[PDB]
Amino acid sequence: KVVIIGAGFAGLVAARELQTAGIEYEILEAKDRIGGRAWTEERMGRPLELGATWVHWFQAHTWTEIMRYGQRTEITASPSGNDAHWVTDGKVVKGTEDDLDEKLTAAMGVTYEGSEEYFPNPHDPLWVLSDDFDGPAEVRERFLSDDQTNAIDLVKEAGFDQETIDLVDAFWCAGYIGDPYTGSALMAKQWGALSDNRYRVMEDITLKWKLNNGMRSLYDGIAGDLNTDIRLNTPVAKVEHHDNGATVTTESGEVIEASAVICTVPVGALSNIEFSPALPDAVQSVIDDKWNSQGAKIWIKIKGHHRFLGYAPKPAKMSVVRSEYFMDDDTTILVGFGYDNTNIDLNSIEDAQAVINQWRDDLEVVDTTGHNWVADKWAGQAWGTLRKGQFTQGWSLFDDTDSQLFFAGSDYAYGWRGVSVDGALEKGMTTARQVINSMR
Ligand SMILES: Cc1cc2nc3c(=O)[nH]c(=O)nc-3n(C[C@H](O)[C@H](O)[C@H](O)COP(=O)(O)OP(=O)(O)OC[C@H]3O[C@@H](n4cnc5c(N)ncnc54)[C@H](O)[C@@H]3O)c2cc1C
Repeated sequence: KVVIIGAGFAGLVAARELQTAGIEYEILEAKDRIGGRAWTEERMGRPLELGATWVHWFQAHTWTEIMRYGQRTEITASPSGNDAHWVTDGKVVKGTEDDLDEKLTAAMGVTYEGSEEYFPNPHDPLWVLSDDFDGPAEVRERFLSDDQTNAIDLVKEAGFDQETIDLVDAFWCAGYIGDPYTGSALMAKQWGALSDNRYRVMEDITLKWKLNNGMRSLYDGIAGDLNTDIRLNTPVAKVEHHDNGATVTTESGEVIEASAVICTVPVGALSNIEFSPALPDAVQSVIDDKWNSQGAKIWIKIKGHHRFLGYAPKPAKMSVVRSEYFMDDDTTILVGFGYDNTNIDLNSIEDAQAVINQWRDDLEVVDTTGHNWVADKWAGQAWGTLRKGQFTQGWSLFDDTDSQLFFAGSDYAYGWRGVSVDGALEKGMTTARQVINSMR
């Protein structure tokens, strides 16, 4: 009787949790596929992750699923020791990957500042604003101020030179997958807290280990455990929600009565659903503003075998580009992240060549691909990232729902929020527990 909207990782893991508890459920998915913003598909001659790629054993929820579904040894590190190139004052500088990582590491020290005072338990991000907070008032003041400051201004104010500013600009265009200047620095500080406050750990967690058999090995694994068939091609159009239950109406007009609704539709796509009663004003403000998630991910194929890393600041088409696969026909597939989905066509060879031309004039693009999640009606965003003010008055507001409508998804997680499948698996599971505990 529990209706789960969406067959991404949050909805799939919530269904499995309800199944463990003996609670009847149904998953309604708009697309003709499961996985959501995780999507492994053959393109350009090999399986490519069009969304979600990297994992780590320090991500508890993701790692448990890797172990459950047989993928313990089926991980491979992305290429390292690349020849690095970065754009700073309109010019290309060359160096080793170590040289670049050394500059980023120094900048991260200032970027993380305060994380040890804010996040002693990095899974209690709002402890500073709780009644259990016992530190000095200046820590709470700085915490609130940091929600209104972007991560680049922290580096500027610390006196780093233009080269380092341009490097962190590029870095956070990728990390905020959007304009980093509108973002909340508290997001970066919590990533530090979850990464033992070390840049190398943060990159090991978010940008190193890939699944040989893809995210699909995990999402197909969860779906394979479910005893109730997923209803594909069944978009939800309306959710009526009250203290005792809910009523869901699909696009086709079908009415489904529910004891509770677990809604995993991300903010970028919530406007497709009519909520009755209307969602609270503070939650609607977040939906209207969005998340800071307007960027895009590309896969580019070039001739030859090239160990390449490139960084470029806003407003570049792509801000971080790295070699990922060396193919058997003397080509290299590279991944790229850019701040602005509308400034690049992910499937245009000319735009992909323009990306590579940001750093070199001697590399030739032969193929390119990607899926523009921001222009996907059922997503409307890449991974969720925080605008100024959204660390303290954003993601946590979706819990302030008195009715039997529950919001679950990576974007509302306490831990690796938005950026990681770990957050979807966390919040899908704990939202199922909210439903279970209420019924018990
Ligand atoms: C480009 C990109 C790269 C990423 N890389 C990584 C990475 O390297 N590592 C990592 O850990 N994470 C990564 N992620 C993040 C990861 O993909 C997400 O955190 C996670 O997949 C989100 O899961 P979810 O279940 O919360 O939401 P979703 O996956 O968005 O699931 C929501 C589901 O609801 C469906 N839906 C939407 N509207 C409706 C409707 N009206 N009715 C019915 N169904 C509907 C959608 O089709 C979708 O299937 C990346 C994300 C992106 C966008």
